[PDB]
Amino acid sequence: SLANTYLLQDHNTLTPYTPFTTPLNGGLDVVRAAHLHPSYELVDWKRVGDTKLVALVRSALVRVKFQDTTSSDQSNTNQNALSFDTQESQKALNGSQSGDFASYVLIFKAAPRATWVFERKIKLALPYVKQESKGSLYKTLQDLLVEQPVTPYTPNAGLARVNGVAQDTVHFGSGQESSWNSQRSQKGLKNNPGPKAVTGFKLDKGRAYRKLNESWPVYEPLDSTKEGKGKDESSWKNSEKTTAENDAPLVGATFSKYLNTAQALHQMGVIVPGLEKWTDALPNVITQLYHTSTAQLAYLNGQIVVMGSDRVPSLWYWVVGEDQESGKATWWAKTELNWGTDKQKQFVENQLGFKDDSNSDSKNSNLKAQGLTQPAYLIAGLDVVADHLVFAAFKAGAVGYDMTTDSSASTYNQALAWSTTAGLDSDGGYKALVENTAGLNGPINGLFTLLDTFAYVTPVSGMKGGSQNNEEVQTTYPVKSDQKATAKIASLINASPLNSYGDDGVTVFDALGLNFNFKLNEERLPSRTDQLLVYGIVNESELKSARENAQSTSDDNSNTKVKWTNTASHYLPVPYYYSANFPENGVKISTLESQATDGFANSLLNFGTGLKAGVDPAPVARGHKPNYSAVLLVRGGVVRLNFNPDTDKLLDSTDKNSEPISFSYTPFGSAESAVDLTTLKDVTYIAESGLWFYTFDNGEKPTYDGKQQQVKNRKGYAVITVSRTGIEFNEDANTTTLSQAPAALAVQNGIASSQDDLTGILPLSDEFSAVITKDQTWTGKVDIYKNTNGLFEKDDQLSENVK
Ligand SMILES: CC(=O)N[C@H]1[C@H]([C@H](O)[C@H](O)CO)O[C@@](O[C@H]2[C@@H](O)[C@@H](CO)O[C@@H](O[C@H]3[C@H](O)[C@@H](O)[C@H](O)O[C@@H]3CO)[C@@H]2O)(C(=O)O)C[C@@H]1O
Repeated sequence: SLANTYLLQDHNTLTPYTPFTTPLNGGLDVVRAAHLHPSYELVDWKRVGDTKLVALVRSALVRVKFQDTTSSDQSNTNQNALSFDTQESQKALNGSQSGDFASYVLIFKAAPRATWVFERKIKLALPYVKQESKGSLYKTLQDLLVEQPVTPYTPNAGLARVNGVAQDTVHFGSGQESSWNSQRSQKGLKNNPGPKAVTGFKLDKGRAYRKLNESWPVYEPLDSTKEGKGKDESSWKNSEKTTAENDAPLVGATFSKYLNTAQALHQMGVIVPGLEKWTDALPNVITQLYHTSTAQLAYLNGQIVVMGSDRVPSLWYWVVGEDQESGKATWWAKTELNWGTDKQKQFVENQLGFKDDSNSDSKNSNLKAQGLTQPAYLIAGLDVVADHLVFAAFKAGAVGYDMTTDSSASTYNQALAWSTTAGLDSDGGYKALVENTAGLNGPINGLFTLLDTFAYVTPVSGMKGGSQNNEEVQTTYPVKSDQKATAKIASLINASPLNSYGDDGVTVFDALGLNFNFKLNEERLPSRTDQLLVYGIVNESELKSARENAQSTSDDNSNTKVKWTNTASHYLPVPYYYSANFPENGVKISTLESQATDGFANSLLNFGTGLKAGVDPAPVARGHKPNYSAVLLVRGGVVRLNFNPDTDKLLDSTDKNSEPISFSYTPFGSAESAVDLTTLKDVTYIAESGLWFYTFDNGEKPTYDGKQQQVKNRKGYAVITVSRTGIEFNEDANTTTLSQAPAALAVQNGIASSQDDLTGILPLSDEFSAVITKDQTWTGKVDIYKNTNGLFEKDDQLSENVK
């Protein structure tokens, strides 16, 4: 309708367009309208109702700090260890000219014409954590290790971290490993067929792992097996920093040992000084986490949610009241989510670190010892529907590591992570497979050779062990029985959905989804830690609980969790055909080549981007509430998340063996596989047509690659139409329970170019859509496109008519 206006974004300016493909005025520069500093950048905005506009702004000059050790009581009050450092904010100002810089949620109100009047601003404060002089999350943060982010130029070998020591040498030792079977019963590994099963990966070499107050380096290794220092900050700081500088320099030099990804970091949410719109080192890891934890938002009946970036893991999220001026963040570490079953929740928790009633060490800082759940997630997106919030995220790999000073220790300088893929002898049906004991508490998977046919998963699992096939197949944490009280396992977090980075085919099969059973009814065996997708519907009362958790000043509720019961996990691997060696001795991570075109140099790690909810316009049954489902885009396919509208819960069936109806993955075609997932600038859903539109701006690609060469195909656009498929819930009268999950379908409709810069796209009608282009002076090249079922092509007559 002529009366309705479409809002298009250009940096900070929100220009309102008419269905005549013309602006109604210059637009609204949110930064200036909110009376904020020029360093502020607009990242996410949501049009609320008709008389409201909510936005998300973040300054690159923001500087955060975590105060660790050297303190006493008597004078120290209820102060937060996480606080804004104004000292470095005024120091970082030196860029061009001037004449806490915290993120803000902005509220606007509609005035006559296409104008907005500034109403109020809500401060997005740091999450609360009690300082020191089993209720202490502070210890975890004191000894926390976070990996440098994954760039679209990071190759497969860059993630490949050298395999650790087997659990037979951990519990027994070097020289007496041959007594595995004869003594595994009393050690807690009864019928365990995995002696040479790798416990994790070594941390002495590879991609840098930096603490909260330490900083991520711009240079990353091509092959983490040969080059890189990993956790060793002092080894980098003293000689390897200069090694990476001379070999990998910025444009202003062989590139054989390291890669310069400064441009790639900036185009993710990472603050890179000297490379901004308006050598040295990048800001604190805790500061980068804050700058990346403010990328997405949603508004519900007076509540504003804020979540992290889809490329950088977020350790917290905001839930702030409209009336509130401030509002501290809620941790994911204190947010208990339903993983589908009680066993599915266990797998991830029982890898976060070491926990036993024997240990009570100050250096035993791991989440499990501090009684905390999964702390990080790569938020694919969020949305609101039927007075309820809906989210989807790729669970970031949070594991443990040995902080021992004893170099002779087998687990010394290594992170503990094992393959959690269900055994080959596991019972059929989703529930029976996801609940399988295979690596619940410790390693079990690895290379098992059956005559001449090798298998990367355990052939003996559950309770089918022993002789009579009744004996339990035991599994336990890779820490020696007598070393349990003195154990100092801390917490480590990865920048990908992988728990394990160990250079082996077992971790390759978890990432690519190649673990199957030898049954005629071939079922794909699931990982319960690697390539995991979390999704769920959260209500206003569950949301309020997250706010109250953040607003708490330690006191008694320093351990208390946020209960989100309507959530579930799902094993979502990358396609195998995305990797060159498996097309449509063996191989490991480093030996895996990439043939991936979706704007990723790695054919190993998965990426979930741009989630959007939507109410199916289809006529519903006599009484029943209108059906709704949320859709997101992953590597190699479209995934639809279904929900029950009559109860505002996750859609579940009568039979537990049958795969969940709440989850559905539809793999997409050849044309849509050439689409870069990182270039997504907008996700629009049309209520009247029931179609999703994924608008990819080529300009969202960085300036230079890892080898500091100008990025090609930066000019252009590509659109993906996502439509519903299959039988829906309450499609007719007799439709009660569903056996097959209602899915979606991704197709590159026809709205695509590689020669023009995109201003945006206007959905004029169900039949016609417009394409506004940039580049030259003024900007306003309009192109009218027509469709049928979804096939798009430009109407030469109407395009020439507007122009
Ligand atoms: C993850 C892991 O470490 N798997 C092991 C497995 C498991 O230990 C086993 O499945 C359960 O205990 O054993 C593997 O060992 C076999 C392998 O070394 C082959 C090599 O040819 O030999 C087999 O032994 C045979 C062989 O004929 C002689 O060595 C022996 O005198 O008789 C045996 C037959 O009775 C080993 O069992 C396996 O691949 O199955 C090695 C894995 O690393």
